[PDB]
Amino acid sequence: VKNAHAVVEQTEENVFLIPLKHLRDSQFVGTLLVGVPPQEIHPIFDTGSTNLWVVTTDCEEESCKKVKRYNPYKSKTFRRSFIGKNLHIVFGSGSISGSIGKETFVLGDHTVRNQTFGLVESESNNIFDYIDFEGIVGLGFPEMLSAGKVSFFDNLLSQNKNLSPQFSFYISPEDNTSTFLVGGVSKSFYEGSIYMLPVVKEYYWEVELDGIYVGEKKICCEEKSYAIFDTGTSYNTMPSAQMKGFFDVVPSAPCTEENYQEVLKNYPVIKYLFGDLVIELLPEEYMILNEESCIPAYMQIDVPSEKNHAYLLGSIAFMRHYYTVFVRGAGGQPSMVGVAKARAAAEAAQKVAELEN
Ligand SMILES: *[C@@H]1O[C@H](CO)[C@@H](O[C@@H]2O[C@H](CO)[C@@H](O[C@@H]3O[C@H](CO)[C@@H](O)[C@H](O)[C@@H]3O)[C@H](O)[C@H]2NC(C)=O)[C@H](O)[C@H]1NC(C)=O
Ligand SMILES: CC(C)[C@]1(C)CC(=O)N([C@H](c2ccccc2)c2cccc(C(=O)N[C@@H](C)c3ccccc3)c2)C(=N)N1
Repeated sequence: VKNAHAVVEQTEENVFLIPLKHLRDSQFVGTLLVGVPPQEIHPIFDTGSTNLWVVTTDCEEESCKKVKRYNPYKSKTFRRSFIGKNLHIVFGSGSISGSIGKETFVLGDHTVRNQTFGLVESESNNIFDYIDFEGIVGLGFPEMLSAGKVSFFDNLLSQNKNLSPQFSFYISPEDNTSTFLVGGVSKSFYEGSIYMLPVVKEYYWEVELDGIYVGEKKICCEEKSYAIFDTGTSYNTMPSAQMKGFFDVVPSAPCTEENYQEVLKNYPVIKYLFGDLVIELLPEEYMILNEESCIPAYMQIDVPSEKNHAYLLGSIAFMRHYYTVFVRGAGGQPSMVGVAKARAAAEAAQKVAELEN
């Protein structure tokens, strides 16, 4: 059995759109209001972590002073607890450290109170030197939380009952019209039908991956593998092993204005097999031109718990071509990721809907 969802429509204030600016350092940043009086920070919206990070004035490092740091001692709603806790996060190309606090946030005219978040205090490992980093809005599942009782998204849903437990991304950096939608989807960002993929593990937005084909060559999968939908990354990824076998069929090379145009016509078509669904990426989709060079828009990432069996899907090499919806399950019914073709057009996204049933 498989009961379907449906695109039932909601009123305008039940799906709100957060514009995302594609910064010249590959950051997809939006606007977020912290404290009272409001202090504006521009965080990344991430479906690969649930923690709410805010760069504060308690970080006096060189990469911290260049951005709009948040000053908790100027906020009237900030209230640290008597027995303050500390926070530690280690990722691939750096690290983030700080303390925990509770604050009241406003995300696109919606207010959220008693929101536990981490105040960034240190950033030393070297990657934050290339980025004007100001915070992270966590959109992953609550099991991925390092501290706090309720996840920001869960906490926002609890205090604004008009919002349905779902959000969606439309990536289009060229036109600068990419938008983050909370509480549903907008029919003007995609065309065709929307296909759902059940979430296997409520840690990342993770679904079973049945295979990967670059043209006709099978890169994966000989052992059960999975795909993770991460809006915090620009590149698609593969584990350490399969990454080598990939760069042998699509390698980088010098390219000119008339050399890259031909690369897009002859380069293979990558196919991602999600059970019955087959999602293809064309050469003009995953190939990028940098300093007169043709780079496969892929990088190596070994997911910790999934060894060499986890493949990530990023913003520039996937979501830019496919409108993605996130539907939070509950109890028996699972959470699911919806993929459709991106309409890649302005249209007039005044009418918005949500996935029910
Ligand atoms: C977190 O925010 C909530 C609301 O967003 C704050 O509410 C606290 O919880 C309830 C709701 O007002 C209050 O507790 C009880 O209210 C009942 C009403 O029937 C009363 O009979 C009980 O004797 C008790 O007062 C509580 O007063 C309220 N505020 C405080 C300061 O306790 C909550 O305060 C926020 N954070 C924390 C840490 O409490
Ligand atoms: C960015 C951090 C908040 C974190 C916690 C770091 C992090 O592990 N991932 C995924 C991820 C998810 C699951 C398993 C492994 C990796 C990922 C993947 C690949 C590369 C990057 C990367 O270097 N991202 C650049 C763009 C960037 C952005 C903003 C700040 C720093 C760095 C990130 C996040 N989504 N977020």
